[PDB]
Amino acid sequence: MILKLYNTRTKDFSELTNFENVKVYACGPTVYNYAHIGNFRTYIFGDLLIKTLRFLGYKVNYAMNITDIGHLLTVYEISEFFTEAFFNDCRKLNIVYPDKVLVASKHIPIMIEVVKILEEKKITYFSNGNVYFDTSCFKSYGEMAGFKRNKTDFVLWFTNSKMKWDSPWGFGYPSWHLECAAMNLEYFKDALDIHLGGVDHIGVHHINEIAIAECFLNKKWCDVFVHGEFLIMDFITVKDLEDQNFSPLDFRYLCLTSHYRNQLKFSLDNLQASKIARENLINKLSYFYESLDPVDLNTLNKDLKNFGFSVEKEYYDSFVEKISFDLNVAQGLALLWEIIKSDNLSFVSKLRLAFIFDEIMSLNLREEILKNLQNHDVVIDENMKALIEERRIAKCEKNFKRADEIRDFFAKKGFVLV
Ligand SMILES: Nc1ncnc2c1ncn2[C@@H]1O[C@H](COP(=O)(O)O)[C@@H](O)[C@H]1O
Ligand SMILES: [Zn+2]
Repeated sequence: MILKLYNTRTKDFSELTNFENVKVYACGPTVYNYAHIGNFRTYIFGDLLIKTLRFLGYKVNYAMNITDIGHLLTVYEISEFFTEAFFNDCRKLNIVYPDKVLVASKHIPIMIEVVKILEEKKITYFSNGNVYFDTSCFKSYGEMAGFKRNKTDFVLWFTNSKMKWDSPWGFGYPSWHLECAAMNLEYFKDALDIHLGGVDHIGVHHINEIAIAECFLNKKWCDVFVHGEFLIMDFITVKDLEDQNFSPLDFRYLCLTSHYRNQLKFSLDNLQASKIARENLINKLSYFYESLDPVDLNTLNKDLKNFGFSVEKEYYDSFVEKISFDLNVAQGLALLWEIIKSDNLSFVSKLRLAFIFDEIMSLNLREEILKNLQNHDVVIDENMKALIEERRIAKCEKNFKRADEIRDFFAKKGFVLV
């Protein structure tokens, strides 16, 4: 199945036919303070996307920059501290770690080498202490969106008389536009496939990257640009959300029930609905899982997408169809709830689909079911009294394999045997 996504460059869905090696760049955070949940809506978006490509069978190499420069103790200690915390918040929200993290301060050579090239193509100029890119040397500029020579000219390199680097234009630092563009060009070379960000990058930052890269390359760069819509509040960090007694994954759930091209109206009340819906999901799945016999239970340890019933495959394909049309994970979730409540599926089938959909949803369902069950009370009914005999016998016949298999059945339901 081919992923179809909404491409801002062309205002229609682009088809993604190249399964062998798709390259994805996402603008990363500023690292001068904790990121807020608005930033994480967008990172959950990148996550949903890479996870969907992978789920659909694409091999993805995904890169993210970290801007650790000087917004517009050691500056490095600070940005190092808020770098670890960002990725710590990421782990709390089950956001896949990029395959490559490109740190602006570690890639100044390529940035300088891209300016050198642009200057030799007569595209640049120096004014008021800065090297500017001259956008009129470039008829196409900004078609994706709609002391300077032109309003929309942009800085490439900042200089000053007194974090700083030497250059052919003097000591200075790059603009954020040149960091994103140059780093892509070094890491992915002439060949980005999908470039992500928030909608606010449409009208300045992304078109600026494009200008840099396509003038450098002297050709088409990066066919697909995908943008996520804003999270709107009446800004909040994850700590704030933990401190008000929410769980990170509650915000995750909330991000899941809304397509990436919609604005998300955030509130405590909608976060609360998400917390309850996520809580019921886990409780319902826990009842299903508690109720299993050894043969059904072993089946979920195994190859999940090896379906035992056509009706599972049906729901799997209905799922694929949904996510493959433009990252519609919200309809995926909707589908899981149809599945949970369904009377044409056994308990074991519902869990299989849960565990498969969770490869995208990333709610820790498996491990949330084990935690939920470890908190109910012990009730030894007959079917349990008998596995123990089966076990006490097997441990006497000295068939420790069977004994350990029984043991490992109780453990997966949260029981220990002493
Ligand atoms: N309220 C918001 N909702 C969704 N994404 C946002 C919001 N604010 C910032 N972003 C995105 O978060 C990423 C980094 O944000 P910043 O570090 O503030 O530049 C960018 O991709 C932004 O477009
Ligand atoms: Zn960027």
